[PDB]
Amino acid sequence: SHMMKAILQLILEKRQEFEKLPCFEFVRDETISPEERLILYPCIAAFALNFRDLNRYDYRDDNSSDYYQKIINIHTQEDAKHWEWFLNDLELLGFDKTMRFSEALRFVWSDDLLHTRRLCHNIAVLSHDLEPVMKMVVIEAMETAGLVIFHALAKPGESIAKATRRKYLYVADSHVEVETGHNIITILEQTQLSSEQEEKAKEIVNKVFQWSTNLIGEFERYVKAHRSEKAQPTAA
Amino acid sequence: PRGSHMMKAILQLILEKRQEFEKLPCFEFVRDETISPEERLILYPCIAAFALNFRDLNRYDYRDDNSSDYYQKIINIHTQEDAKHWEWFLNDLELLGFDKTMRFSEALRFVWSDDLLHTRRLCHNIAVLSHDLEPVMKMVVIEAMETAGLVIFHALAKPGESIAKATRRKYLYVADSHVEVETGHAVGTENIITILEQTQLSSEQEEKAKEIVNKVFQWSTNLIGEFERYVKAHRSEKAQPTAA
Ligand SMILES: N[C@@H](Cc1c[nH]c2c(Br)cc(Br)cc12)C(=O)O
Ligand SMILES: N[C@@H](Cc1c[nH]c2c(Br)cc(Br)cc12)C(=O)O
Ligand SMILES: [Fe+3]
Ligand SMILES: [Fe+3]
Ligand SMILES: [Fe+3]
Ligand SMILES: [Fe+3]
Ligand SMILES: [Fe+3]
Repeated sequence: SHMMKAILQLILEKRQEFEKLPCFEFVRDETISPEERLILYPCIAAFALNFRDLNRYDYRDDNSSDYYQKIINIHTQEDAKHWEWFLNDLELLGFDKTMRFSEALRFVWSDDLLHTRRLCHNIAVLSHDLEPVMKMVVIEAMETAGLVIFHALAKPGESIAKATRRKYLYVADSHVEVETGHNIITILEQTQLSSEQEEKAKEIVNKVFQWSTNLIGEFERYVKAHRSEKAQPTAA
Repeated sequence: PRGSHMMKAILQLILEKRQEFEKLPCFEFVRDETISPEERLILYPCIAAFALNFRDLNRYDYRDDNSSDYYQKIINIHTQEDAKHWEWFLNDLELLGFDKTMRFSEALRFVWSDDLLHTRRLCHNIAVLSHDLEPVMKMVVIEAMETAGLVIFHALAKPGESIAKATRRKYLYVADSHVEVETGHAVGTENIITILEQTQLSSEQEEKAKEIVNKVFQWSTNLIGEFERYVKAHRSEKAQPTAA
């Protein structure tokens, strides 16, 4: 059992199962119009800005002298910028519609977006008392699940971007390329964990992908319940 | 000291923090009847970053319907009442003229504004603090949170009831009825403070209880500071209630 080969293999095993979820088969289906495949886009509003705060305030610790924490801090500086990309594509896709303040509040805190809204909350609770090397396991599992989601979402996104000649930033290949280079993974490959640390790392990987699966399930149920609320992008 | 005396100190510490919390300048502003009540409730939209997070805190973080600990069952009952008040907030939001029409992204940018950081993360910090606590320690979190909340809504009810009387409208969040519900407890349930009064704490429990009380009131103080800075930065965005 060399080093953290078992933990990294567990992440790869969870990733292959996560990739086969029915919501991703729907998003990758080029026989369906990309505007209908991005019906789930407004659901990300309950996550994208919570993810910003997760990287700003929960992962990050600008006062610590730990070298592993400083590498985490640099990693969070990049991920904390992507919320503006979400709001950019929100307007481009025609989902930045006008509404009452309370209607926006009821949408974000809707019971149908519970798992989406509480994903970053659960991650922060899990990672509050972890040592920096254990925080990296949380981040690495989170980055792996996110790359799966945006590798699929970029397919209808780039189709709309090309057809409308607009520059998309969130559901786009440029977002995927930044996430692909997400070094934390090099430290994990060279880190030896104790028996207690390895058991905790397995729990981390299981919880992250279980919570991510719950979020994807909410995305699929939203598409079924809002099958007519397709994206409405404009051409340039 | 004695286990009953170590707990007595914690409950006295909550009262000591409450007396200091009551003297914050934001509360002197809200209680000043020489200032228009519409201007004293300028801070009301700031509560949008808290009220619905507080609902989820009571729904999912405090509550645990699978445990057989009777203290946990009393916590669950207590959270069922507090988890209903978010609808009162949205009720008064519309009455005060703060439920304005806007872009979806503009509502998102408001809730996650950096000027509402401490307001938005208060329930988050409470949930992180209360995740691994035993039920009796969770009651200390709840009791401190309820004490700080009562201070805030005792003050907010003064301009709220003035507007309710002048406009003949039924307010539910910034109203005396909200304060009375928080002061009273559910029928047939045992008071949380009474259970705490009869609880003997260990030396380790007293150390955690002091940290809990200090953190809850410090985070509440940070939220109030954001409310005061918001009023100064948005002095013209007064409430606009309508009459009957
Ligand atoms: N690239 C994502 C980060 C991310 C990381 N993990 C994610 C999961 Br699981 C679901 C969703 Br929706 C997003 C993510 C972002 O910038 O918001
Ligand atoms: N009675 C409040 C609960 C509450 C409890 N503690 C609070 C603090 Br500290 C700040 C604010 Br704003 C609200 C609260 C409510 O129903 O939302
Ligand atoms: Fe990203
Ligand atoms: Fe990333
Ligand atoms: Fe309340
Ligand atoms: Fe209460
Ligand atoms: Fe109470």
